[PDB]
Amino acid sequence: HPETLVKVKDAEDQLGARVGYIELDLNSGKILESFRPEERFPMMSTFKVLLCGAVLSRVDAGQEQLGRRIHYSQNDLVEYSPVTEKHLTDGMTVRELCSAAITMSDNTAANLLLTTIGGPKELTAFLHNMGDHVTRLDRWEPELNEAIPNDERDTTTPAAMATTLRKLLTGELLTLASRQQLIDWMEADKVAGPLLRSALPAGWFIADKSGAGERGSRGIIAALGPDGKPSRIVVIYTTGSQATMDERNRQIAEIGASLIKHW
Ligand SMILES: *[B]([O])([O])[C][N]C(=O)/C(=N\OC([C])([C])C([O])=O)C1=[C]SC([N])=N1
Ligand SMILES: [K+]
Ligand SMILES: [K+]
Ligand SMILES: [K+]
Ligand SMILES: [K+]
Repeated sequence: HPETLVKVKDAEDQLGARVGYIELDLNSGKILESFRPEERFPMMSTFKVLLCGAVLSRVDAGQEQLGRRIHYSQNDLVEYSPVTEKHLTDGMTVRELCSAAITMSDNTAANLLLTTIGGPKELTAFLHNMGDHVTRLDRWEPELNEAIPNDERDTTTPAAMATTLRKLLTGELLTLASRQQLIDWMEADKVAGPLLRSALPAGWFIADKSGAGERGSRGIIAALGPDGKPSRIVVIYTTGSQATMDERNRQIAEIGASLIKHW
């Protein structure tokens, strides 16, 4: 609704930085509303959903097992590893690592998972091969969050990300049981509460993944809808703001309040 765009563009004004926004119909793929939808933004941790998509694609292909155990150690740990730092002695399974990566945004979990598929370059190849000729991962944690102005490394566009998320969650790309496991990880959350979830009515479904990086970068990808069933995808990104985390969070939550009101 154009009234939601009143709020999106106000966010860009208030944050002093670009905002990108997409609302898509999940079933049809229709673009319901957008703003800077084909401009690049840093993915930040929103890539972790894509990553676990690529992992699940390998599982489906008999190239990976969700129960396979990976052993790691102190030196592997990178900044912000709230789950993996607890499991050095006895390791974690691939499903446990995707759970940690998506539900907690654990950064070491993401690196461990990235290693399984061949690194960033292979995530990019996976994306290209599913018809996303835009999104690219180039680096590992921590550097992929650096959000350098004009850098295309580690970026997506709102439109590409929304399209790709629709494919992963609902297309023949993954088997049913696996696309369900991807959305189930996304339904769990300990870190995106201040974002769309804070605006979500009782009884509604959401499956999401947030991101935060350098230079004010912040974002979220989500599938949401009423009565326990998702029916739209929303993607919001911003980069370049000098605002506080709370200020960026609130702008995203206010975009969410608006898109709910005008649903
Ligand atoms: B992902 O974008 O969710 C991973 N995020 C990070 O590594 C960053 N922040 O994460 C915490 C520590 C949870 C936070 O307080 O937002 C991060 C990377 S670079 C930067 N300035 N913040
Ligand atoms: K429109
Ligand atoms: K170990
Ligand atoms: K221990
Ligand atoms: K989530």
